[PDB]
Amino acid sequence: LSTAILKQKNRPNRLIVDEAINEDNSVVSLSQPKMDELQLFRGDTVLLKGKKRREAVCIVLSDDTCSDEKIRMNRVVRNNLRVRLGDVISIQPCPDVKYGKRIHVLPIDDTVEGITGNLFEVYLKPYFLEAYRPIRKGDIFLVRGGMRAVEFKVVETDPSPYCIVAPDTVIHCEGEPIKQEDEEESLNEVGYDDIGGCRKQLAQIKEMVELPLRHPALFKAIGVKPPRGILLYGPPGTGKTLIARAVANETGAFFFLINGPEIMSKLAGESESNLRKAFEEAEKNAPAIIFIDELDAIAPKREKTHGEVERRIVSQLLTLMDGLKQRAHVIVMAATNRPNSIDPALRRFGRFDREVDIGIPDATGRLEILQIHTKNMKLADDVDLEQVANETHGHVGADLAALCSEAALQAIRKKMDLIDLEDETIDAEVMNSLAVTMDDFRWALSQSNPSALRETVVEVPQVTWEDIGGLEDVKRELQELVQYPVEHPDKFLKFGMTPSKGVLFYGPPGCGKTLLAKAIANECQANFISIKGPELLTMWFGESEANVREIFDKARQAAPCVLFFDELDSIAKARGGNIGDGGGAADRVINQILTEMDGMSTKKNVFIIGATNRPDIIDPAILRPGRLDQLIYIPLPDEKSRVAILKANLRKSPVAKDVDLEFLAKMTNGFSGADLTEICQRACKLAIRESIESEIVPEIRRDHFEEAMRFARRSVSDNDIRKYEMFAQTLQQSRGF
Amino acid sequence: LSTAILKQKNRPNRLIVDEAINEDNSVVSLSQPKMDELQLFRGDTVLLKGKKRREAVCIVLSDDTCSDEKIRMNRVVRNNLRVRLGDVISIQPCPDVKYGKRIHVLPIDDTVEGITGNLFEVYLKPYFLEAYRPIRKGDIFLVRGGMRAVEFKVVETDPSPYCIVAPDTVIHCEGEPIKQEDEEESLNEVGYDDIGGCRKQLAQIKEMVELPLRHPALFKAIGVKPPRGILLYGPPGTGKTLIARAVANETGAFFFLINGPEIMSKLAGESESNLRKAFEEAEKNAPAIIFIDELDAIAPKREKTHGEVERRIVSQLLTLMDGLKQRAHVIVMAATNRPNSIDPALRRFGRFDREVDIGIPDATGRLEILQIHTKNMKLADDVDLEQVANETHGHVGADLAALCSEAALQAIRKKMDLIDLEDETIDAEVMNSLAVTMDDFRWALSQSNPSALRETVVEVPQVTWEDIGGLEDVKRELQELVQYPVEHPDKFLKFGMTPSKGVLFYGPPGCGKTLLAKAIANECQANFISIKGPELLTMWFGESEANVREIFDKARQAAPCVLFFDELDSIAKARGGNIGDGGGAADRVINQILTEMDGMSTKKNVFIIGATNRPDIIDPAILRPGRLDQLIYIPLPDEKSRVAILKANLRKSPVAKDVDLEFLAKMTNGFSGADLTEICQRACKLAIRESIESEIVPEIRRDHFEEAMRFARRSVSDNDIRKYEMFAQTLQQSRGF
Ligand SMILES: Nc1ncnc2c1ncn2[C@@H]1O[C@H](COP(=O)(O)OP(=O)(O)OP(O)(O)=S)[C@@H](O)[C@H]1O
Ligand SMILES: Nc1ncnc2c1ncn2[C@@H]1O[C@H](COP(=O)(O)OP(=O)(O)OP(O)(O)=S)[C@@H](O)[C@H]1O
Ligand SMILES: Nc1ncnc2c1ncn2[C@@H]1O[C@H](COP(=O)(O)OP(=O)(O)OP(O)(O)=S)[C@@H](O)[C@H]1O
Ligand SMILES: Nc1ncnc2c1ncn2[C@@H]1O[C@H](COP(=O)(O)OP(=O)(O)OP(O)(O)=S)[C@@H](O)[C@H]1O
Ligand SMILES: [Mg+2]
Ligand SMILES: [Mg+2]
Ligand SMILES: [Mg+2]
Ligand SMILES: [Mg+2]
Repeated sequence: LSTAILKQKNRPNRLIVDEAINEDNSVVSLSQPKMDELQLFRGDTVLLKGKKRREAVCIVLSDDTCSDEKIRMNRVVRNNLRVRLGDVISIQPCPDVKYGKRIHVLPIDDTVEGITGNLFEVYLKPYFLEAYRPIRKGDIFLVRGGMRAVEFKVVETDPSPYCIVAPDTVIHCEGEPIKQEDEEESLNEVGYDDIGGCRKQLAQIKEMVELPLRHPALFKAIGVKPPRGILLYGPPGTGKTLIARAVANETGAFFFLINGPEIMSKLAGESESNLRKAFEEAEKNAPAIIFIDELDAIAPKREKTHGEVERRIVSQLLTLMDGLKQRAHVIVMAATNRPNSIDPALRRFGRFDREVDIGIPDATGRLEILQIHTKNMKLADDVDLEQVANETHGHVGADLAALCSEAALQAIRKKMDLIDLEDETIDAEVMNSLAVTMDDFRWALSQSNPSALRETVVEVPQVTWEDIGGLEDVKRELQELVQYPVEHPDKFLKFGMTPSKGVLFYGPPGCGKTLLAKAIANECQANFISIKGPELLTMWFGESEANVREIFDKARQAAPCVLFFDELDSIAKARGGNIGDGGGAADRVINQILTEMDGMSTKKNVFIIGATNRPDIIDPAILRPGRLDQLIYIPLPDEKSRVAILKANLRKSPVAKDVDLEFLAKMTNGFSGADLTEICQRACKLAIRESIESEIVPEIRRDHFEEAMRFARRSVSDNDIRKYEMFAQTLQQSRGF
Repeated sequence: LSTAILKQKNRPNRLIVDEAINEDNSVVSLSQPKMDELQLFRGDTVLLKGKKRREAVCIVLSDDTCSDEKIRMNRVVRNNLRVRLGDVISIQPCPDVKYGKRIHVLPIDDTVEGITGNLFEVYLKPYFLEAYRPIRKGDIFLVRGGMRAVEFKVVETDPSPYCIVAPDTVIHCEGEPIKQEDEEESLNEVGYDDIGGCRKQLAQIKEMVELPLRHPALFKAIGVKPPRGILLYGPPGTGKTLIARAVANETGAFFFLINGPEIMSKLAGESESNLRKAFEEAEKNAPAIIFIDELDAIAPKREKTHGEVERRIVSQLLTLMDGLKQRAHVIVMAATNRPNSIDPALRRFGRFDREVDIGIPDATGRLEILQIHTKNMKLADDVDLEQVANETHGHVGADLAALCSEAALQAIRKKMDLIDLEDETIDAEVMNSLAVTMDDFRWALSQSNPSALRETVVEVPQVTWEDIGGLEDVKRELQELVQYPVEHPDKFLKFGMTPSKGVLFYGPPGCGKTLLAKAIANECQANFISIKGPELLTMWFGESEANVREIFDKARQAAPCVLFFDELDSIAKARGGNIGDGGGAADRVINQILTEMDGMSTKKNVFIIGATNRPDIIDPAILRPGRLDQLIYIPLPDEKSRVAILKANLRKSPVAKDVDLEFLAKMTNGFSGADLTEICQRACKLAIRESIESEIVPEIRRDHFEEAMRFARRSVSDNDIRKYEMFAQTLQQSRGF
């Protein structure tokens, strides 16, 4: 019901199509009930448009060539004047459009190449086929007694509609044959189909660019301020320039690209004139889009700058963006790879308030990027893209293109023994029959160094409740504090209470403190930001107080989301504990966390998990009624839950039938979950060794698990069990003394 | 099978050659089955090319001078128009090539030197020898009744093929005799044969430069993006300019060298025009290579710069490299000695993504450099290059050239008593009979200070399993966790488990904590990066947070590789231990190691070793299931393994026969391996003293070892043995409390 806007169905007119044996393109397909509900105006001419000012003409009411009471669609139209079946016809009445001076005809191929002679001897014959020299906007017919592979590039035209040319005007004939680069750089313009992964941000870009420009009166009638400043920020190489280039081609607005280094490459004084002219050009036409690439390169912070020209550039840009009123209809957007260096005077209201985060795509997101990038190459049958999307983790849009290039080149290397190095006249059986296989992708995958290993990884984790063995007590409670306030807000609002925002995890180490948070994030279909203990201590030492500011608000922007603080023990380990150095464990970072976690409003859905295994050195400041008041104890797995833990850990291994899990679960009493995983890893490693020994069968037998128990190592002592139990019954008493 | 691409064999046409007594060069060697499989076109002329536009002509079908049914090859062609036997003939059809204005003949030697007279009296006689003035592209015959040592330098020519000159054109005759420097600086151009050691990086350079330029259509057919930015980085003096100069001479592309300081030597404003002209010159010719030497000198970081001209230069360079599309076919490459000062805006995608590491060569690598450098000098019979390669450790390409220069000059000093200092007319018996001997090399080797002592040393270590005595338990296990996941990935992938990445070494000190890591690195044929304890503490104090970033990723780039953290005790010693100053031992560096070691993907083959001898002060954060979960105990050598330790330590000493190893191994119970090495060192030192005493025999006798036992010193106390045993049984319990 909520997602019933993208669908378009329940209309008994459209039907599925498949491959048929009807390839007769003599006449185009029409519809008899089409004009029956429309009131057209006839008598001189009709104004209509198709796609990219390109339309075809045919015969009208000259049927009776084949059998009626049927329909068909040829597959021939997938290479010109068409991108796919299911294109909506867009017609906008707009007379008096841009016009050139005059162009009649120009030659490209038949200019000087080969024999010329008188030139009216070779193409005059294959022309008289019932056509009185039809002149239109792309009416070209295919007639050839040979290969039927003739094509001439005629793209540039001054008119949108048809027109009648008039005599008594002189035309210059000083043209020149052009190369293929200018046409290829224009035909390969990207659009909304060439971008994948960032399916969410494109909705915002469309709703905030296309809507105000296409319907200016609709926004004025309801009285809404159109956003005129959009800043695109995120990791480098995610494709920030690609959306900017895509939104320009699909809109009828005048696009003006402004580069960052290009502006600074000019001399002193001359650079400001470029910005002034760029704004003036966009101002005199109402549909105009201004994109400033790499804003940080031209608009740095005024508190760190050294040159006086940069300050003048920033001041000029500030004045120019303030001079734009609502009658300009100019949407200024910019892209940068670090939002932190942008001058704060630009990111405030009226200049740049609307911000779009281009984050790192998921396995689903990068799968579509791979499918887009590999759409032009030739792959084999064993080519599995979602696998490669799975193993790739920190890969961004440009990383995938580099990986594809490396995989393609590795395929080139395998054929170097047959392809001559000096002879350039290679045979034609090597440009087509060779495709990229799995050895190529797997080889190139091992030595790929992505540029996106350092940011926060924003997912719904893949860890579900199946990976966690036992612990049925905590599964219900963790749901009761996370899912209820987000699924049924009315039930909470009726009682007039405040849901608790924050849960602390403590207990013996290696028992599921991280898997629980990942599982509770997976089921809620929300994001998951994990921050480790030493991860906070290294990200500070450069004396950077603003580093965590873009971390806390990131969770708020990606609502709903959960915040995880794993390995909290190491954070308190830097100063000790109850006495520590001389006082508590609340060092520089703990105070930061406490100060910022108080500013989160209750009406939000942001949620925080803290996980630690050192309750004796934690400070009372963390456990406040409103920060981490929920204290949940994870006990050691007992006889009943170890079977489930082992079943979860053995889901991917071909375990035998004669092995008894509950039998080997009965003297593994005083262990933890991490100990059981290590036991299983040793047991399966013994299987690998045995399997490879006999080669000079690959199943985990009973003896493989029997040998592991003798070498088993206990991770928690008897004193620690009692100590954990005695803290678990009584923790919050630590507050006060 | 994997390395079957470099070989070229199984063709019954080529055979080995040796020194023969046939030196008749009247006719060249041909092949009768050569045209039998080729369909040539005859009737006017044939187009063909040899090497460097130089070919020889001879008589055709004028045989019957000697016996047939045999073949021979003269040794005379090793000084001109030839570099060696086994050169492939390269022929590329390309008409209409670069042409000059006109040159007929120019005199060089017979211009004004000596007697001239009428000049048509001395060389007209020795010319009429059945030759109707043959004019070609290097058809010179040797005819002289004297020494047969006549040679004139004719190198510059406008045509590649033969041509017929035409009259009715005026030719200027205002030439001048040139010196020998311009010809020597061009004939000594380096190539792929003048560079040794970096055999791996040259493959990447070739595959990423020569392939896209020689076969532009092959890459377009498969749809692969050609790399247009290559950055060469590494230690200074490794030869970064040499590869740049070598790749230009062997390619037919237009090379444009851009120096770093040369650009900045210009005035304000005039420097940008040089870059603009350099790019414009390369753009109008499709085959073009642009090399920017010392990029850091012209493209520094914008956050540290002071002048405004440098920022404009960086912005201009950024704009220019962005303006290059695929139709330019221009590959821009650059070299720098510090990659860290390069502006981050240049090292990202689209400008400089493809990076080549020119590391320090090995003993094998530097051996080839020595062989290349000494190929022009005259050495004696006792000259052993691989020895000198062995003792040289931190020596780079320029260090070896300096060492050779010093060794040559030391040879000059030995003859100063006979060579006159003021008389310049020295006898000819001192420029040839004097060669460099071992006293020269050994003398110059002692006072050589290399410039490459400070980086990370990336090898496969020379320490093998033979150097480690006993410890048969750890040898199998260390293999079972390193070699199996890299040799049989399918066996691991079938069971669907995660191999453990990380092994911690603990135990009594001086027992083989470093030799084990070196041995496991040697057998895997992988790299080995060793980082010591205090080595991390000194590399920090300058408040440099980016220093270790280029350390961790270096191991990933050189896959497979192992990471070693030796002397971990000193790192934890700076803050104490369980209580320490006030808390744990996890100071600034430990948190860094933990944060970065979590980011390594499982699918990689990077592996980490930690070695320590202070398990009581280690913190629980290191021992996490996924960082260093593998805990291996190295016990003290018992009675059985001490014999092997002594045998390993005595492999290079001439040990006598009457000495009994197991007899002296029976009361050396409570020692360690380092104690046995020290015992053997004292025992052999006593032998040196005895050998030199009697001179005013050189074998280690029984009494030499008997005297060492009395002076033996124990390194581990009884309390320490029990304490180590009690921690070894129970370590991981330290996690939690
Ligand atoms: N979602 C995507 N789909 C397809 N190609 C993408 C995508 N994102 C990036 N790319 C490719 O990545 C390359 C570089 O794209 P850019 O837009 O230049 O990256 P960026 O995020 O703007 O950062 P920089 O500063 O420009 S490198 C191009 O070859 C794009 O085609
Ligand atoms: N309930 C469980 N069932 C199965 N495996 C578990 C369970 N709890 C933990 N593990 C395993 O234990 C290892 C680490 O799990 P974590 O949840 O990170 O442990 P932890 O409780 O957070 O304490 P540490 O200090 O991080 S080991 C992984 O290999 C998990 O698969
Ligand atoms: N692999 C090598 N083989 C032979 N000579 C080498 C090699 N590497 C360096 N050299 C010599 O080292 C000297 C300097 O070489 P360069 O290319 O200038 O060094 P570099 O690595 O470029 O660093 P700088 O900044 O130029 S000193 C020359 O005499 C080279 O012949
Ligand atoms: N198993 C062994 N066999 C022979 N020599 C050994 C053995 N173990 C150590 N040594 C010698 O001991 C010395 C130092 O070896 P290391 O492996 O570096 O000692 P360690 O265990 O790392 O502890 P320290 O603190 O570095 S001495 C060298 O001279 C080695 O040859
Ligand atoms: Mg960009
Ligand atoms: Mg955990
Ligand atoms: Mg240099
Ligand atoms: Mg050592």
